[PDB]
Amino acid sequence: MFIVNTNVPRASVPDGFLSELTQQLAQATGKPPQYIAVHVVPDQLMAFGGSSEPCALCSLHSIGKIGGAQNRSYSKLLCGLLAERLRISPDRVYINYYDMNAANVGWNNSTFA
Amino acid sequence: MFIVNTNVPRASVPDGFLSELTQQLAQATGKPPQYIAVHVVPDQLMAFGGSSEPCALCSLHSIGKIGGAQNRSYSKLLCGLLAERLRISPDRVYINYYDMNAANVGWNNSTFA
Amino acid sequence: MFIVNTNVPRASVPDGFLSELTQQLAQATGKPPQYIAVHVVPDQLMAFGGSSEPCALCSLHSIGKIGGAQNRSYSKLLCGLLAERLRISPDRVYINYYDMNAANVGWNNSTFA
Repeated sequence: MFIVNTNVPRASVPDGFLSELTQQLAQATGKPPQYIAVHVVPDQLMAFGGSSEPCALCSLHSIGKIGGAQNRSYSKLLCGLLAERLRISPDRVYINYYDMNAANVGWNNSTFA
Repeated sequence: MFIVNTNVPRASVPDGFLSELTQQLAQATGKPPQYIAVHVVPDQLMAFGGSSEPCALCSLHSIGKIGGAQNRSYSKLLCGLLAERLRISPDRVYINYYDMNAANVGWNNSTFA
Repeated sequence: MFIVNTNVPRASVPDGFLSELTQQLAQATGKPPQYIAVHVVPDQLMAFGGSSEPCALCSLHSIGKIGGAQNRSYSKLLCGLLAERLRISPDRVYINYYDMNAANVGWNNSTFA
């Protein structure tokens, strides 16, 4: 599950963006794309280092596939995509990574445990 | 605290939905309804498995009352409600469960510790 | 990173609020304001304890600077601000505090590790 909150306006989010995220996250995490969920929230009231220049606050939740090297690799990918598609500088992006226990993720009337 | 983000439109969220979630969560968690917070965010730009068919990304935070069996039960309850009231398929819902330490939840100028 | 979700309408958020939050959080956390991110989301569909008087659901993520006494101090400051500026009663504010590992925070194409 990847969520991006940004002050970039909705009209600046290119068509195809959610599919591009889905695809690249599936490749990066090694997870099947059927399990990948993405959520983009434009037009937000936000600031980064006191400034309202384009920025993004993001989260990536996964059951495993979270760790030092893997998170570095995710950040390079995701900042790269935010720069190329939303014109957000990578140094105005935070991404919180969460390694979820399977018992703590609900789906399809039960959990993954 | 229960949060639902969904691509279902605002008009499709029935009047009374926040009160129903409040009541059912109070019953499920055993907590008084005065402590239950609910937040529904419709009209979102999101996808699940690459698809923009109705879906939901949710979170349930609680000080205790989180665990393997309890979270299975919550997921049956909450996917049931999202299916009945918002017409979302349970297999397009993720719920992240968070067992919060009392010291890490702020309220009324202090924390719950 | 501080996020506030509230039912208070956008027109009730005073000019300067994101700067005030940035400033006061820099002071409270001891971190330079260049590293502080803030995000205010008004006009939400939310209830707290069964009712829809002004309320807020918030999160504060930090690499360290999270703990029992510190979090009590943050709650005093942030509930104070939300009361003074948004007219939200402190007993209708929840703030979830997250102590993030540096390896689990992405920024500038890498992590903080």
